Amino acid sequence: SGSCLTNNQTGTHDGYYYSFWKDSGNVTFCLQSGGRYTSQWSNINNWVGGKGWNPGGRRTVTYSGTFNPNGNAYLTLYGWTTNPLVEYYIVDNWGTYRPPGGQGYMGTVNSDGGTYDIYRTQRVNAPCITGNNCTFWQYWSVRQQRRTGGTITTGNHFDAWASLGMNLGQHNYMVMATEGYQSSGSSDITVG
Repeated sequence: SGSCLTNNQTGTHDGYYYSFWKDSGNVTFCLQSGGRYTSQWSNINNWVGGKGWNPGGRRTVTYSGTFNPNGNAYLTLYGWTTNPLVEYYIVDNWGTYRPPGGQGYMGTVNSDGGTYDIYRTQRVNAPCITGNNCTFWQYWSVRQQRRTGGTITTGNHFDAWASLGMNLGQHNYMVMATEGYQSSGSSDITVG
């Protein structure tokens, strides 16, 4: 049994941690069975959410499902660390915009049968886990080719990032998320 959420919320469902956040707009985030969740969004500015773990860390994440963006949206492992404060992404799929627009390219890393471009970008006046209006660095791993489903060996990415001076702090949550920006669409993802 699961409920569909329309307001920001975090918790645990069917053994999996989940985080659902948006600054404004309409998103229906449904807690399906096990590690599954579905989402449908529209009339939004920004939103991100999914099922996963808290805390995150080195892990072989397995996920599957569908991703149907109508504009700008990402299908990505998403998490945070503190001290330092970092927002990280391991993007497997995207819509009309491939993040982060090539900004802050650092190199590449091979993992789970694919090659990912690595980027590091800074954010300002942005919401973060420790409050609102924060500034912090974002670490990115973006697949060179779109994919919807497979394994994501987080350690492979964390290590490449570290080698490039992109160090992580104490792990907070880590989920297989769907993110949207001024767009609409849907997703159906099961994590393990």
